[PDB]
Amino acid sequence: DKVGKYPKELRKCCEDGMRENPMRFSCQRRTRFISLGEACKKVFLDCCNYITELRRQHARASHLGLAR
Repeated sequence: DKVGKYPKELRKCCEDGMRENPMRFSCQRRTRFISLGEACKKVFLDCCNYITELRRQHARASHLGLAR
């Protein structure tokens, strides 16, 4: 389609996966603070993994002056 139109609940789980992480807790850890639904958790992990690796790549790039 793709009208993923993930339900609004799961959009929020993804969004929370994408918050800044100054305490440097792992995606998996943040999932243990509160007991989430299976669907929310999956979505939280996928988003959190995505942004974690995206910021690492961005930080690699900046250090090499290939960006920032």
